[PDB]
Amino acid sequence: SGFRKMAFPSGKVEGCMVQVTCGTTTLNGLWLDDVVYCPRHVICTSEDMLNPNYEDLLIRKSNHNFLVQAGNVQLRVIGHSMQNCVLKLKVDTANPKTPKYKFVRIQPGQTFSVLACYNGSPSGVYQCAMRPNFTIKGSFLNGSCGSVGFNIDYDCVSFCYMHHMELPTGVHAGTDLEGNFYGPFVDRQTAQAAGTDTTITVNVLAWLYAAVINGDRWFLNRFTTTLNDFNLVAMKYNYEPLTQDHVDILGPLSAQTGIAVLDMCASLKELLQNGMNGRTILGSALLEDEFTPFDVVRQCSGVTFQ
Amino acid sequence: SGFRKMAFPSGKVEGCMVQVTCGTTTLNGLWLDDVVYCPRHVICTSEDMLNPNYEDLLIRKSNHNFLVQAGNVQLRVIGHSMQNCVLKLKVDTANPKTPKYKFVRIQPGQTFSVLACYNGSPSGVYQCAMRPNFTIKGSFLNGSCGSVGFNIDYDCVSFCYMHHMELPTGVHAGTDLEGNFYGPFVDRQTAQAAGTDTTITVNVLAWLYAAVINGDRWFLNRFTTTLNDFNLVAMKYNYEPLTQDHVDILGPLSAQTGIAVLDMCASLKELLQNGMNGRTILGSALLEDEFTPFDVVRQCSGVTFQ
Ligand SMILES: *C(=N)[C@H](C[C@@H]1CCNC1=O)NC(=O)[C@H](CC1CCCCC1)NC(=O)[C@@H](NC(=O)OCc1ccccc1)[C@@H](C)OC(C)(C)C
Ligand SMILES: *C(=N)[C@H](C[C@@H]1CCNC1=O)NC(=O)[C@H](CC1CCCCC1)NC(=O)[C@@H](NC(=O)OCc1ccccc1)[C@@H](C)OC(C)(C)C
Repeated sequence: SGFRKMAFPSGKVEGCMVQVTCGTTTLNGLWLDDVVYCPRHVICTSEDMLNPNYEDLLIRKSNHNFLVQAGNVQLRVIGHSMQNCVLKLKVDTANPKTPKYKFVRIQPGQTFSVLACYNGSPSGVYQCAMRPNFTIKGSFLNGSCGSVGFNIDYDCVSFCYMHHMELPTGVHAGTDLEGNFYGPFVDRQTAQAAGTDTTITVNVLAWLYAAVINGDRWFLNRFTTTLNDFNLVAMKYNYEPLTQDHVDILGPLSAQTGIAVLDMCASLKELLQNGMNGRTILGSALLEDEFTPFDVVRQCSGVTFQ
Repeated sequence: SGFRKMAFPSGKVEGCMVQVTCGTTTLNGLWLDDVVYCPRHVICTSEDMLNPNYEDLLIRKSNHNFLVQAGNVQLRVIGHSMQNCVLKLKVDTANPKTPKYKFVRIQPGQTFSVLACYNGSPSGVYQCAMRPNFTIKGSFLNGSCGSVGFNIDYDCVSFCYMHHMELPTGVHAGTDLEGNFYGPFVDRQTAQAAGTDTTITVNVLAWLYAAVINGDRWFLNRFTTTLNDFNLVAMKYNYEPLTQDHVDILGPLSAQTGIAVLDMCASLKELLQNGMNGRTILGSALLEDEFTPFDVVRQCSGVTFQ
């Protein structure tokens, strides 16, 4: 028993991190087979950031302008290309530590582990969710760009996030590994802001199921609710609407605990209406929304990875 | 910016995990050089657990009774010995992925990352503290024994914890890597209980410094307090006493923020007296005590590891 913010083991990704240096800018890159992926604003200078035209900027670069360091080893760039907001540097050496991997673009609400890096060197790993406003509440300092977010399924690494920028409220924006930003953000230093966020309802419900699996039942009640009446209360508290698809996904957790999904909804409704009244759930005094139904089942049942 | 429960990258430890099978019992072991470390209750059977005499039990075992699996590879045991509550299986092959490492026994209050494993396969990584009552609030299911807790300093892995048992309140007990339990617990299935826990004062203060580094100042006040008067209020709220050593350790964080340690204490005093009044600190509605002063500096300044 117990329940923790659990990240995936990071070793398969650690063996892919490298340093990419161009001009006066150093950041991280991801080395898979003979290609190194990194944010295209590495080719920007301190005066290009305002409204850069990356196509102009890139046609002006030579291969030898890109300095790629993998440990104590320099890789030579033999080609480059831009795909949306990511730069792809072809190098003459295939990374022998390349895991099995996919690139996937995730939906708001899904979670992933972030391996935070500086100068191609991993610093720490933590669990994140893509927020409904397509930011992530990360932990990132200067030089962290090019750090990736990821999931693992058995032996396959599904990369879903590369870090690009911090927004004025201290939250973070980035792209999938094909260079498409999550959300309306763009990689130029112009006024942008996160947009109003909401709480991921389906995830709060899964975490309440986790609490029941772990012995916390104080928040349950005998009541039930309809989906309509639940969603009417959720809107008032700035919660994402719950759909029938969400209900269906919460099926396995419902059947294992014996608490119908709509009954757990009735319970969350009273938690929103009455607060927690100085009590905690799974060590939290807040309703936690960064565990998906899959995260709960994974941790409360013990799925491993090779 | 941002602040997260950050674990160390786990790859150096992933390459050391193996499966150890003896009779009807499977658990995890730690393979460093030509030795595999694992909990000695692997040699117990379902009827030995009540009051086992491990010396009796072990002299009755042969090397070929221990089945050690490293991936798709069986290792042959060529010797065994018991050191306190850990079993050391000498195998004929040195682990080529052995990182630089130390074994260290930590003090209550120190934090570490846990790589949770089943059947020698890593499942997830998360950050823990050793609680003042020498338990850890882990996340552990059947088969998780032999999972280790660890810190990393540049390139060196300091192993500090191996998992052995869960206690009736759902918290966890284990040993250092030389087999000495943290706390008064023993590895026999007899009535044991955690003992009264306290909040790690020095860590709460460090986390309040983290919040100031990240832009939260709403909890500060103009007041100050003496150490004596602070400790008188801490005892009342079941907080560990703060010593001058603690004050000294909080020096760097004091100097970087410009908030004297005793002023931050005055702030924590009013937080304990008045609660947080529906506000949050670093996304938490509770006073968080599982970050050390070192954790804060590491994450708010970006220390990496090779
Ligand atoms: C990458 N290594 C770096 C990571 C940042 C640094 C601190 N935390 C992080 O996550 N990324 C940047 O520093 C990045 C440089 C790029 C961004 C794209 C365009 C080319 C330069 N800059 C930022 O993240 C800045 N954010 C930003 O410009 O957002 C748009 C904006 C501009 C003006 C006013 C409001 C919003 C950060 C560093 O700047 C602030 C917002 C002050 C943190
Ligand atoms: C290892 N793989 C396993 C990990 C546990 C399982 C669930 N979560 C975990 O962390 N360890 C055990 O299952 C372990 C077996 C050993 C323990 C030492 C002696 C030889 C057998 N057992 C336990 O962790 C049990 N705890 C326990 O016995 O504590 C002492 C006790 C005994 C009776 C009454 C109160 C306290 C667990 C599995 O049992 C309970 C407490 C019911 C969870």
